[PDB]
Amino acid sequence: RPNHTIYINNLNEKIKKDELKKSLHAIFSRFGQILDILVSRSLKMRGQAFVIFKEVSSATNALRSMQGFPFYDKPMRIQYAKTDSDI
RNA sequence: GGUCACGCACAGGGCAAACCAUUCGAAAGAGUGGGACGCAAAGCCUCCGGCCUAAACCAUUGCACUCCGGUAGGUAGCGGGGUUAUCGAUGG
Ligand SMILES: [Mg+2]
Repeated sequence: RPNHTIYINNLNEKIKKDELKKSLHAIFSRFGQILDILVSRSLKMRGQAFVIFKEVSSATNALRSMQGFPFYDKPMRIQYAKTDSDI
């Protein structure tokens, strides 16, 4: 189950990539070092984001702490990524 | 001479990238003026394949790391194709 990456669901689709990545970084940087934040705004990737943590514990902390956080109108749904493939 | 090609020329010459100023545009970018990287169609057309932007509208609750909805705008100086044009090596 636990992954270096957390997967954020239910994000506001009307926010630009630039500002969304910027915000997501402000939200999640306080839980630990982030390797990258993946945001695409393609049909398949809309309203979703991948935050990749240096450490699994700091990924687990973010998920536990920030479930359903009011974020640009919508409550963030967070799960672990199903796979990692950061390599 | 005309036509379909072709570009090693010759003649007239033509266009104008980046960057800047300014205007329109949510943006990509486009218009105009200055400016030349280059260009034998770098004249013009978005029918086809790409690439870029993606605000609004419609749709989508979606697990990616190759990129990808519709729609709309852009690129004709990314390519194809269409159509029009100067000269004529001896040039085919
Ligand atoms: Mg950081």
